[PDB]
Amino acid sequence: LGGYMLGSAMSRPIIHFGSDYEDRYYRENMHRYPNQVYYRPMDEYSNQNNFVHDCVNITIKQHTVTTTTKGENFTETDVKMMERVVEQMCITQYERESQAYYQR
Repeated sequence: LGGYMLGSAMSRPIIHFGSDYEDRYYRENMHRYPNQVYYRPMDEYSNQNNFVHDCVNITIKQHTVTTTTKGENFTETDVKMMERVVEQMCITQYERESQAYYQR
């Protein structure tokens, strides 16, 4: 990283994968899942969808480095389940920061 920050910690979402097996599969592991998303302040860039797509990729990467360095390596399906959780939180943090963009 460098230049990034970490936003407010929020509720680890129950994504519905449409199989309650998968919902609960993440849900058992959800203690280890990320609790907050890495983000950046409102410089110039903002964007909706592509900024989330970056915030996702960063937070998953920083899992896949900083947590995987700990001998805790993910698999593709676990990464995708994280991507969803991180996306869900990040949609929210963006929307929240956009309320203070209006306050400027």
